Amino acid sequence: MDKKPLNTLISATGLWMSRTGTIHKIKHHEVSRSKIYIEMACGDHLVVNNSRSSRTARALRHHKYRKTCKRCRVSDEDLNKFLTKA
RNA sequence: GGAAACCUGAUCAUGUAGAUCGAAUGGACUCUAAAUCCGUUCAGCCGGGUUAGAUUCCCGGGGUUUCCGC
Ligand SMILES: [Zn+2]
Repeated sequence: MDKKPLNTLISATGLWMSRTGTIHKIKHHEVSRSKIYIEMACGDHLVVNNSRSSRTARALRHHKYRKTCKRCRVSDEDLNKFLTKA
């Protein structure tokens, strides 16, 4: 499993995973320089580094999650898309 | 010029989903206050190796500190 920058990982899945292991659905994301600006379906906005070595990058290279965000309304199809990356 | 240690909100830790703090935000409560609490969110400086799996081990870059040297 090659270690790519975070924007590649969310570009492939369309999903975000928070520090609590919660999956959110990405509504918008945009890169600027080394930052990513992200807007979830549930309304949360966040600004992170576009690192290939971050904690959330490690989570997105793996296939586990603790819970899905209710307000994001993640479909079983998208969740399954995340679980079967390989 | 050379050696060692460490790494970007803070302190610490770390091969099988790191932690605590702090901050942003929503709510509860409240008197549409303060205080308090709860939910949500925020991480590995960069570029590679190795690995089933790495912020974590190895190499390199950059930076900081300490130490050695014309
Ligand atoms: Zn959400």
